[PDB]
Amino acid sequence: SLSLVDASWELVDPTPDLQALFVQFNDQFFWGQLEAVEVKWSVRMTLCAGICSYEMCSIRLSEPLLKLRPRKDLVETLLHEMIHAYLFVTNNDKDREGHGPEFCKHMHRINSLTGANITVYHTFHDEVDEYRRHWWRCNGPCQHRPPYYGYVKRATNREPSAHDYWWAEHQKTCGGTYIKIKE
Ligand SMILES: [Zn+2]
Ligand SMILES: [Zn+2]
Repeated sequence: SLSLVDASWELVDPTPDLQALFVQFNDQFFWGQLEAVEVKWSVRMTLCAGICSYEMCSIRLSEPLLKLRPRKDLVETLLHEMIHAYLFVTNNDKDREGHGPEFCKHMHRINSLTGANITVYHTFHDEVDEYRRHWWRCNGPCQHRPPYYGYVKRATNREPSAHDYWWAEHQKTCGGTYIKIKE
């Protein structure tokens, strides 16, 4: 009934309709509460498959990473990001960890309803991600700025600094602090 899993789940969708999926999912899984959330494709984002940004809440999905993947990857990424958005909109985003019990409650619930496999972790380009595993996010306004949306992801444990050639502009236009979120 709310089941998402059929033969096509495993297959690429030539013509995904992101706005339609968002409207469907808001209705079917989030009690209509994500009406004011903006979801868009990003054509240059490659650092992440999906992100959120918070003022109003915005979701972006990577066209380069998702357009030719099976439709389960678009859907599971979108639902993952919508759970973050829901915790934001409902002022329930106070868990210490990125994906704490509150995230995981919705993940389990929607997986149960749909047969899907939303996860706390990413399920594609395993080797790229495995090595490029040190992640920071700026807690400043560049979070809304494409194509990085505040993220830095490195294969070594070296935090952003003045010896990055992109630093001066960042400090001048944004000025936020990079917070380490993954190792
Ligand atoms: Zn997440
Ligand atoms: Zn910044």
